[PDB]
Amino acid sequence: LEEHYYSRKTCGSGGGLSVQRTGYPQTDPPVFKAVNSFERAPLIVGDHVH
RNA sequence: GGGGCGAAAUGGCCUAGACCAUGCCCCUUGGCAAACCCAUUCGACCGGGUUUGGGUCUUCUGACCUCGUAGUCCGCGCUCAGCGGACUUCGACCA
Repeated sequence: LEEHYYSRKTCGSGGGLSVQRTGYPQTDPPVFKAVNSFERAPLIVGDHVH
């Protein structure tokens, strides 16, 4: 989205000011590809000293 | 100098008792372990002096290496290092 004021002026008669606000949806490349993973082994043995 | 004692050795007093005389108990603190210096056979030779000695970051409070001292639950499992590991405390040149 991007707004803009197409502010035009008339010929040699009057002299008024018009804002004329308008927007336009603007494209863009995709967002990052966040990655957060983790792999490990299961579980082995209960002994502690070894 | 500083204290202690009437015990403990005896003598006065000496049912008992508490004090006395000589009379006997301690302090004159102590130790650092390293590195370097002189004159010369122009080092061998004993003796002396200087820099360090738990240690840094803000050695201010307070923490970061290390340990020492204790009390408490503790694991009978979860974590890549692994592990046996947790929390709270006081001290840290040496007798």
